[PDB]
Amino acid sequence: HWGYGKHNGPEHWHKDFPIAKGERQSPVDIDTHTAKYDPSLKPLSVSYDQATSLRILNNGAAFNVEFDDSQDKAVLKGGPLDGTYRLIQFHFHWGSLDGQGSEHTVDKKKYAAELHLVHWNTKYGDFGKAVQQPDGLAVLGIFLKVGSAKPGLQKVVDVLDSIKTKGKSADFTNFDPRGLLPESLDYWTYPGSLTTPPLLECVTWIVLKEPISVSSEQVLKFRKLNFNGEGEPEELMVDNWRPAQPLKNRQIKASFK
Ligand SMILES: [Zn+2]
Repeated sequence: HWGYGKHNGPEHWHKDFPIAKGERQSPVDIDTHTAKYDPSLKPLSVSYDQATSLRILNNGAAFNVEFDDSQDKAVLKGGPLDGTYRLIQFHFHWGSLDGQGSEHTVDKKKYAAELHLVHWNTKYGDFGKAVQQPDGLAVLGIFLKVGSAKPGLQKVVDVLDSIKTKGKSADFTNFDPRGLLPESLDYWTYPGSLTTPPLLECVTWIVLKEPISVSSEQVLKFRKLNFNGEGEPEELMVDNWRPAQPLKNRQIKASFK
């Protein structure tokens, strides 16, 4: 099955998922000089005050913090979006070393990690129907650099020991994702895809310009997770990022000058 090893990594995914070579694949390099300011773009509206986290799961590709999405509790609206998108989960991608780990890049710069807050368009009723639509998902991407600790991340870091291996989960209630946001909500946006199989071309990407800072110790703990299941040879969950894909016939728009 697909993964991030030498034998099953991103360069192999097209054999099972031919859309991997499609016209609107993610992630991409964000060339800052070519992204054009679009004065028609609105401020992003991030409404997470009533977010209800439930569980954290190691799915063998990353860890997901899952939310109750049975009602409009934590929603993303505005920005480039038409309509209301409900938060279902967040997860990260990260590297074996601080100099790599992000999926998007900025003028070819790789950050240490990248947070994806995944939201689905409520007009399609459920996540499964949403991923079949070109405007079905909105993913808020936030870069992580290593420096000062991010206090609002520590609760996530501290539970990781309990979900070391694929298939493990732990209760994870009352987590406030507002603690993972940077100060500014300035962003780039473009149409793209899921960055893991099935690689569906159903995502409006919104990537924040301002990275958050996390400490070396925080990200070191990410790197102690495992891709493997319990009792299997240990494969550290590191370098779980898909590299940048061709931009093709797309324009990246900036919300800021
Ligand atoms: Zn992701």
